[PDB]
Amino acid sequence: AVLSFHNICYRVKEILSNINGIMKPGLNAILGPTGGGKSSLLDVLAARKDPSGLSGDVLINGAPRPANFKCNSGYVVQDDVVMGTLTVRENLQFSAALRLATTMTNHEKNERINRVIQELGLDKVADSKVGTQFIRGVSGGERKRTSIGMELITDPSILFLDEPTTGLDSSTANAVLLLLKRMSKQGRTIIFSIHQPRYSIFKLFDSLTLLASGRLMFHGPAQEALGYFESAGYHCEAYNNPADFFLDIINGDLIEKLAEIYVNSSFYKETKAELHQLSGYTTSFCHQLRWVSKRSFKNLLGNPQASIAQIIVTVVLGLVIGAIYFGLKNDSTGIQNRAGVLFFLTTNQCFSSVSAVELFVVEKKLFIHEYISGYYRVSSYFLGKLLSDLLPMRMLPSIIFTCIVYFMLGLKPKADAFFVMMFTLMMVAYSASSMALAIAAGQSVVSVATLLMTICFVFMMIFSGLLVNLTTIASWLSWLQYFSIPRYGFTALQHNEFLGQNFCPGLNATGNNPCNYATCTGEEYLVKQGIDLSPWGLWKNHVALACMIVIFLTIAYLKLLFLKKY
Amino acid sequence: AVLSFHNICYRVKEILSNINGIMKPGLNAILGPTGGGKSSLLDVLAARKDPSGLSGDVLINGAPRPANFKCNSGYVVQDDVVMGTLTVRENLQFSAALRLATTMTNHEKNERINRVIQELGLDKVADSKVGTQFIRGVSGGERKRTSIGMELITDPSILFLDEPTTGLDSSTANAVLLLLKRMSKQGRTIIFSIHQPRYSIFKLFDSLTLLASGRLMFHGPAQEALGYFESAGYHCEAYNNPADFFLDIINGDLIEKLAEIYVNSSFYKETKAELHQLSGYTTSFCHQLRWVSKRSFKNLLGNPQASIAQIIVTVVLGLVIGAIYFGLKNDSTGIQNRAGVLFFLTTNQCFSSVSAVELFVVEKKLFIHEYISGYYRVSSYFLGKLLSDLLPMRMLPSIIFTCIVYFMLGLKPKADAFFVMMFTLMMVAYSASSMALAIAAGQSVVSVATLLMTICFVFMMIFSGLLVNLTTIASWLSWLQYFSIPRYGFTALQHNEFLGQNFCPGLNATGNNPCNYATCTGEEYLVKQGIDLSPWGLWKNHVALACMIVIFLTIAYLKLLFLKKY
Ligand SMILES: CCc1c2c(nc3ccc(O)cc13)-c1cc3c(c(=O)n1C2)COC(=O)[C@]3(O)CC
Ligand SMILES: CC(C)CCC[C@@H](C)[C@H]1CC[C@H]2[C@@H]3CC=C4C[C@@H](O)CC[C@]4(C)[C@H]3CC[C@]12C
Ligand SMILES: CC(C)CCC[C@@H](C)[C@H]1CC[C@H]2[C@@H]3CC=C4C[C@@H](O)CC[C@]4(C)[C@H]3CC[C@]12C
Repeated sequence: AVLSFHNICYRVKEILSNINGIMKPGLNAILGPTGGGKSSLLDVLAARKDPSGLSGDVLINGAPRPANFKCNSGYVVQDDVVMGTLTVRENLQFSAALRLATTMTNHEKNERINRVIQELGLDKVADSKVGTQFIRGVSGGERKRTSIGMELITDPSILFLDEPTTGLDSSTANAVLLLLKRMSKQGRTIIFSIHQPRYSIFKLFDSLTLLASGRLMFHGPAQEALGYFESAGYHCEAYNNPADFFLDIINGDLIEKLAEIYVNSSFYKETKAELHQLSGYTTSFCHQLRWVSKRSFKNLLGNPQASIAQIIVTVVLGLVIGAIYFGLKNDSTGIQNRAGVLFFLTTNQCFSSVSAVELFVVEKKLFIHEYISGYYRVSSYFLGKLLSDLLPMRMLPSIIFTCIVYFMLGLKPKADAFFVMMFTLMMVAYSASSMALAIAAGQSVVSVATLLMTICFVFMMIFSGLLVNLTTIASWLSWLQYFSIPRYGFTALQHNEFLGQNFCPGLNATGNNPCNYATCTGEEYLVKQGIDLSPWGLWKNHVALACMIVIFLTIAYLKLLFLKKY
Repeated sequence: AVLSFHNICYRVKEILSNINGIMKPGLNAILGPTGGGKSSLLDVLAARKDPSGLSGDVLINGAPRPANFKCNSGYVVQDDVVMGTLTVRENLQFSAALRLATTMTNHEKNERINRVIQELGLDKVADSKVGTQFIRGVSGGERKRTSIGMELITDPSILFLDEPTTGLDSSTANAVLLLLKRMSKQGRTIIFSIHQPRYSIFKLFDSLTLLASGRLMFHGPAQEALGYFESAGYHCEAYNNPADFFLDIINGDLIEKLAEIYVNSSFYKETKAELHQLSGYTTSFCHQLRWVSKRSFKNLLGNPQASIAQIIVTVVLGLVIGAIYFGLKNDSTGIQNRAGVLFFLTTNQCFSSVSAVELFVVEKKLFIHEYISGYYRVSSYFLGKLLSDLLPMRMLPSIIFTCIVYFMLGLKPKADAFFVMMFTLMMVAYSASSMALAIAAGQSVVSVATLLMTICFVFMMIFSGLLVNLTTIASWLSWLQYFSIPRYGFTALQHNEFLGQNFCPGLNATGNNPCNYATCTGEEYLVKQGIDLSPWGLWKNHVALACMIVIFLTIAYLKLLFLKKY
């Protein structure tokens, strides 16, 4: 299975102008600087770029590239897109779990996992965690092998590598490059964009194609490259590295004048003659939903440095709130006291979900690469992570909260009120996380995602039934009370709270009482806040919060789905 | 003026083990990998490392290095430590302004600024801004020249360069390296740690010293380097770069076995013979305070992208608060309304000073390099930046705040109360910025500095006279009300606010009124909050905030002063 390409015109400014040539089923390479069209060529030959600006055709052994070309052809990304806090065994099981289980059994596909672990030579650390900047594990030289080995389980005919020696301890860099020479013995087409090979792997090159500023310099084998520029006009004598002299022509010891000599060279004309003669999902839904939810859950308690950080600051917050309000009295200092704390617990939960923005952006390149390679549909990924790293995570600043705070105060001595308060505190937390997830899903940096959300949770903090008394502002702006998350929190936390008790000792003020502006009963206080006293009015917020969840989640589901993934 | 060095033993593990050798008043170089003792040698030869682990001696032309060796010897740092948003002219004026004005006039030192701009060749873009990742300006090839030219105004005998070709568009890299060859024609000792020269500047090397894993490989001139390893055992034939073959011996095509041949080589023995024969502030305070305050002030409105961002979100916040509370009534819904907003304005100002942590950490390497080179004392830098980027910056979320909010509510229709509220809102803002400055000065990353401070401004948010009613909690924890910034805000903002008005229409409740729990008068409300009613009790917070400022600023002044600056 060979690749070939003819007259590629690519506009965003034409970035890939006049590229054409063939490959060989061996070890191909893309050379040149990073400023040129070197990296942009390999993306278009791997169908990574969009076909909008594409004009030329890529012919694999004469046939055009089919729709599932990206399903069968692995593309190793430049950075470590391996999961850092996972075992290398189950790291390799994951990519095997979504591309292959349509027909074959589990114990049928187990053998090719054990096959690719030995031809990679990765049985040595096969039961170790990979390692990241947070936690250690397997060394960085074998992190690239895990990226390469991950894309070998489904059967490849072409294999791509995006800059495979970017900072790989060059004494260790050669071993993986010999392995690709060892991988090409089966017939794997290895097209990579290598960044400055010195001389060692430069003699083990089967074919090469050097580019500069969007212009083809030269295509040909490495044994034919040394005799080229000596017959072109710039000499490369002794103590002059070949792969670094070939870029010295565009340093200027002009930009197109070197590229013309290749047209009337004895390399390009016979590639045109062979170009002219060749010119004339897969896995079930519930199988996908399990496995991606298995990964992030294992990723969560594989690195429990930021998960248990939220638990401890919650348990210490609840004890501190419990130590502050250790027994709340029904005196005149009750209303300022119990509406104060029940304000605080919602707007904590609305604000402590600032750290829900790091859910789709710390693994965005883990999402774009795994979606476009064909692992799963988007709604499988999105439903997978929510019930794995938003549902069990944001369910315990809530049920851990009430049990440590409601018994240290004695808010309302019941069990339904203990069970409705526990319900709504996890309901705000699911909302304002998703609100923070809505305006942060499908972005690259967390920077403007935190600044935009935090200034949005201030206007929600104002309209919350505490700092305003919403009934008193004018109706041309009091419509903004509905566009606020913790108001639905604070109302629901108050409606189950002011129902039977009297903040008026020594007197009773039900219907016959003089001397108003008293606010003795809480039901008198609630109409000062204008809260309706119906039992519908309690659950009116929860459906309003539940419909706040759905519109915020599907706009996040839209934003990942309509993401420019090329 | 030549440098020499003998038997350097350096422990943190011995990192610089057995280094010795001489220099030449020309162009010296330090070679090897980044993993070795290459970068750590140049720091010790520039007196950048601490002399704690140092054992050997560095002899400059036989004399030991004096105390003000660092005053006369420039050290160019690896990254661009030039000020990005400043003009190249005034960028070069700055370093001239602090090292030279002790005797000579301003118009005497102006000539050497015009002298070093032409021998650098930087008159072409001399009136342009430098440029950063935020705003453009002079291209990145001439950013390194501005770092080099900055350390030339005071007269150098030795000049250091920390890795001067780290990503400098290698076609442009040669021009600055020829300039150092052109600079060495005067007699400037140029010792740099160059990272992988290919061949071009490798022939323009006067002396070189290659190191590996803390072991000296070889010291000598570049013309004597090519004949070394051919007479040592590993051959470097044609199409083999010399500077990359010299590191290939430690790749292994062992770690000390190559380093032994240098001991019985004809290079080291005659350097020992010459080593054995050589073996036997400045500127006023107020002149320093002006110039550093001129720099950051010019840096502030040189990049007014984040300065005017805070102004607009302030003016839009004040209009929104003004639109919400457009006329606050003296009904029963006054106390919840006016204590609500006056809670919000303090805890905004306490929280909106989260962005004061980026004051000593976005330019920390701009501080360590400029302190140790001898530009100023620390208290000059610390008093310089506060009245330039904390005092005029955090004075206008306050006086811009009251004028847009006090007239849209009519809080207390006076002019003293307008002038005490404007005073205290800038007093909280100066406090909680410095509180955020205290636990962030002298750190490298803003990450744990934001997480620690924001969870600290929650416990200050609770004990604030709103969510607690501080008089009702037990005295074993109510001592924590004093360790909270905006309580002093909220009390002082309330004491000038509840003094003459009555939230009790149709009745008067001064001393003769039945039907308690009424809170008609505000002075009755203040003793429900337990605020003392003395006019001392108003200003009691401001001195408590002013003494909060001093202890937080001098712990920041201590933290910069006792910083490990080696
Ligand atoms: C409810 C406690 C609470 C708050 C904030 N953050 C938290 C974070 C974690 C946590 O557990 C509890 C938090 C926060 C932030 C800000 C303001 C504010 O009132 N609060 C309150 C005012 O407005 C601002 O600009 C902003 O600084 C936004 C950055
Ligand atoms: C795109 C973003 C802003 C959508 C915001 C969602 C909010 C504004 C929408 C979604 C669901 C809606 C709520 C669902 C139904 C009810 C119950 C009714 O008795 C009061 C209005 C109320 C509470 C609606 C108010 C507006 C609402 C809360
Ligand atoms: C190291 C950090 C925690 C220091 C914190 C500064 C605070 C806690 C210190 C510094 C200055 C001190 C205040 C200065 C004087 C007064 C006025 C007095 O009538 C009440 C106590 C009060 C208000 C002090 C309380 C404690 C205080 C506020």
